[PDB]
Amino acid sequence: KVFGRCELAAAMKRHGLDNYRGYSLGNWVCAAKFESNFNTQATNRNTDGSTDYGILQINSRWWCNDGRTPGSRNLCNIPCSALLSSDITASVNCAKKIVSDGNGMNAWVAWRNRCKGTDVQAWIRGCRL
Ligand SMILES: [K+]
Ligand SMILES: [K+]
Repeated sequence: KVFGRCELAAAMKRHGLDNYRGYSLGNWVCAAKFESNFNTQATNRNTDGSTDYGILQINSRWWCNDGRTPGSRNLCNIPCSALLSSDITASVNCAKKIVSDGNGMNAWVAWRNRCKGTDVQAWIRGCRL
């Protein structure tokens, strides 16, 4: 599913991400924008053999099981395919574990390089929330 901007903002807020670990809703929408362009079916293969899945491009080395990342863990206790669903619950609940791991939203390199320190509120401006 390709979410609209405000549509994704509303779904993220419903699932608890607004100010989660202190990160305002706009940070999460900005991160989803540059990780997946709001596409739940986004995937990206990495040189280490792991794959990034879904609207927040969550990585199989630590967070989900895809059966093809040797040595990896599954800390969110989900198949990576669950991160591709039109329903973002699994992605959001796993993202919460990720952002709680110690480095905050720096776990998303796209957030660090393209969202951090910017006017991220702009990503939810105009939205009925
Ligand atoms: K594996
Ligand atoms: K933090």
